[PDB]
Amino acid sequence: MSTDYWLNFTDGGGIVNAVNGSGGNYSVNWSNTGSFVVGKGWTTGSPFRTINYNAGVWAPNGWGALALVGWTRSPLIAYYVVDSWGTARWTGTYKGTVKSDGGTYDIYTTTRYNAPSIDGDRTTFTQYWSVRQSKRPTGSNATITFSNHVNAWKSHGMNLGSNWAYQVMATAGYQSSGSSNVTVW
Ligand SMILES: [K+]
Repeated sequence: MSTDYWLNFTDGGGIVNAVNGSGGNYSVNWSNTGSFVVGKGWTTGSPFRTINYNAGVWAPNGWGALALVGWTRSPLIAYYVVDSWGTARWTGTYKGTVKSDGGTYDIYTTTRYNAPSIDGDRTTFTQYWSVRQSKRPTGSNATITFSNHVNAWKSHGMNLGSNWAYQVMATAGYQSSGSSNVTVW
């Protein structure tokens, strides 16, 4: 279905001027921030959804990421499919690769401790990552066939929970500046 969810989260640092645009469109102007995640998407994620997006502007300056971001409960797990970024070194436990939507992604797993989640301000949870091996071109219609990622993660025993929460094509960052404009459908 078309989008029905607006995510606008910041830890409070600097400027995160997030604009809830028409329909699935949004934009973000950010500068000297802390952590933040912003985007349009769906209230209930699905492992079978094909996410469409067009990033008309993608201009991160620092640690910023253009990524599908979502959650399950039962158990509580955060997941990320990163298509582009500014300056970022991907590091940590490495599980393999998945090919999807004309690209190849590296699979990582991490843990966050005493951090914000959909369940509270100080929670501990596993994170599943797909990170594109090269930055995806932007400005044209793009697809994330999320089922390919779910299935690849499953093949490494990285199972998602049964109670699906939000699923957003996000702009996220950490102590950085930039601008983005993304339409999601
Ligand atoms: K709006």
